[PDB]
Amino acid sequence: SQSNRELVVDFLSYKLSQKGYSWSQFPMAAVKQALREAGDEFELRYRRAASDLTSQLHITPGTAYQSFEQVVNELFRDGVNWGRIVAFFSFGGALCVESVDKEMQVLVSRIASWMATYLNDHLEPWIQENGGWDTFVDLYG
Repeated sequence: SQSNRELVVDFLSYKLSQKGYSWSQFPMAAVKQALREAGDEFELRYRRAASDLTSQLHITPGTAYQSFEQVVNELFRDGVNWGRIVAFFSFGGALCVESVDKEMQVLVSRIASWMATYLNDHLEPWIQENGGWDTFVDLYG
């Protein structure tokens, strides 16, 4: 999915805009907006993270996909559900914001790619089995 890709960029742009940073490096609309409020709702409710997750990752430009993958896997240690996909997306957002705080802005489009790879590979199967983003919208939107 180029579609999945678009979700990722839209989510991460939203978070970057929201938190006072640039987003320059860059039904659908209903999915997008539902995911936008879902992360906000998950971040307010938690403040839990990222945790030793971003902690666990300490991203640099020498970081490769596989390390990202290894960390994000801890989220899905009990398999997938809608909440953990919310957290996966909020996770990506936090990692973009840290990247920019460390003056590592190049990473932002990289992190976006990883997220889209990880999504399309490990998450799309479960998502498709449980009703697609339609259901995500029935439950969140």
